[PDB]
Amino acid sequence: SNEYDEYIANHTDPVKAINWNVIPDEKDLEVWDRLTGNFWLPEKIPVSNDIQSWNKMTPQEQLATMRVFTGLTLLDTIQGTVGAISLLPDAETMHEEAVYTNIAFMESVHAKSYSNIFMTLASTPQINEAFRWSEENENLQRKAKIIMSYYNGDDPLKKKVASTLLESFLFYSGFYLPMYLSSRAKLTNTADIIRLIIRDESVHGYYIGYKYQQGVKKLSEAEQEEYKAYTFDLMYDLYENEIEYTEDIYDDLGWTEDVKRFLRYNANKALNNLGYEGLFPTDETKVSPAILSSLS
Amino acid sequence: SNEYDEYIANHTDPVKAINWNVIPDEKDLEVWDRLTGNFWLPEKIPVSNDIQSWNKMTPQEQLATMRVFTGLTLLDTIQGTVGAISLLPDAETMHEEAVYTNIAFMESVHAKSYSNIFMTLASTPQINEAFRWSEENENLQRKAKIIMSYYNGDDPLKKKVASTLLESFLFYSGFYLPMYLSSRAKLTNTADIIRLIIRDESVHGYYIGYKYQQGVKKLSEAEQEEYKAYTFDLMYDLYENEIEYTEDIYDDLGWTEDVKRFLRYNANKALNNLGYEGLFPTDETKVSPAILSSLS
Ligand SMILES: [Mn+3]
Ligand SMILES: [Mn+3]
Ligand SMILES: [Mn+3]
Ligand SMILES: [Mn+3]
Repeated sequence: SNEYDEYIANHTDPVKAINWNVIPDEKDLEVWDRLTGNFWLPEKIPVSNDIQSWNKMTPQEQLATMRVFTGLTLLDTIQGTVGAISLLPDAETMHEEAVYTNIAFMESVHAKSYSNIFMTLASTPQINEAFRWSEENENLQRKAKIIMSYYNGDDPLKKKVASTLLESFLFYSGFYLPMYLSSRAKLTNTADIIRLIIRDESVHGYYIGYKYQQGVKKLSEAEQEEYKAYTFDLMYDLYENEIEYTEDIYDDLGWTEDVKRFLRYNANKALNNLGYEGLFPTDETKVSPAILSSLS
Repeated sequence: SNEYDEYIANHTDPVKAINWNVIPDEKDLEVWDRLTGNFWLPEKIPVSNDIQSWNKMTPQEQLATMRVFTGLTLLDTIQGTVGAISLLPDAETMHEEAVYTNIAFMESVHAKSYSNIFMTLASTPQINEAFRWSEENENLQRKAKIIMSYYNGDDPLKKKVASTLLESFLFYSGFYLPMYLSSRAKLTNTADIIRLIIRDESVHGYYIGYKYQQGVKKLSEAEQEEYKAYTFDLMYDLYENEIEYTEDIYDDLGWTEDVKRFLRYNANKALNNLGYEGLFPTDETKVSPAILSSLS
């Protein structure tokens, strides 16, 4: 008699090894190859060349930078240690599971990258202040716990919706500030780290959104419209919360109206990644041209 | 605004962002830096240069290669999609959680590496035969399910024992075949992939063993003796199962006696990684010098 006897008795199917010689879904390999081929670490960018421009930024500019980036750090802490991991048990293929392990690791790299920027540029009180701020900010804690409630729930398709909205709407909206500052010749090296993150996030939201589309299409037409209604209700909830977050972060700098156009731009893109038309008319999504061009 | 108000009352602590400016355990950063600095993909090695060498191998050498490597594939499929992931919720630091996301990813890299070798060198029936064999082999299924029983249980320390025995004993013992062949100038490019895997496995077993030692030290003497007895019983159980596996894989080739010495060598190292003296006298662990050196 062994402690593992009941486990084995209740698990009679074989444990399987992943076989890359048979690929049920070619997209899994395409995305594996793309994401692994894009591996990077923040140390490859010389953020220390941003010390001059950081020191010339205003107190309001530096405060917004600390808070936006600590919020992003929070999101990718969640996405690497809880979100991507939560998608593994529901994978359609073993190759998709392998892709989620890459995504979890790269989210840790993303999260670390913000500390590399902070440790190079910011003061010790500034860093401590931002982390304590992030733990008490009601809008940031609310968006985090809303997304995590789906990761910790038992509906696989809702986890993929939550993930895609986190990546394509919440995280993408945080790219406003580095892109703005870089188009003004500030924090230009930090923006290069952000572009590496964007190069990953673009693929993450497309791929998990693709998997969501493939899953919901297996359902009845009535069940599909129930998932679409769920998605639109959650999107609008997160958008309203993001409006408040945005006013609080950007009102003093005066960037709020353009960031709100960017929110609507990114909300439509997140819905598109899930196979749905946008919640906003296109002419409400006109973020300034530099921002978009700065993305790449 | 409804679906998650019970979630929040069950989850009242703040969600935290990882902060790499404060490191409670410097080992977490040292291992992060080592493992991420050692990133590799199997396409970096010219395994096609091994085609002539493979073609000159006997049917018995090819069969053993296919079977050993498919069992290693199984182990790292488990380790990357179940094992490392199971350690995250028990982590003492957020930096340790980040490390486990790298380990999970790199176990997927390891697993894929065996397919790269197979797809380059072996025939399609050989590959199919090997994956079906792995699903039905009683010793390979038994060792997998015993380890998984701990990943799926509720005892954090037992997960770390299981993981360290998987890495430092089960996986390491599979390195015999590629090291032997390479010492005989066969499949030498394949052996360079295996050396990259060993460079990672060496760190994984050290680090998770370290975390186990730190955790069991926090316990009373009585509880520490209980975990040590648990560990020795599980090690000898896995050892007996591995003896049978080894006889079946290596008897035809005639390598069995030296592989068994390597089993005891690796059993003692796995126990050392967990803070314990060995189950075998050191003179029972004299694997041939060639193997030890080509390993490294
Ligand atoms: Mn990310
Ligand atoms: Mn992402
Ligand atoms: Mn491995
Ligand atoms: Mn390992």
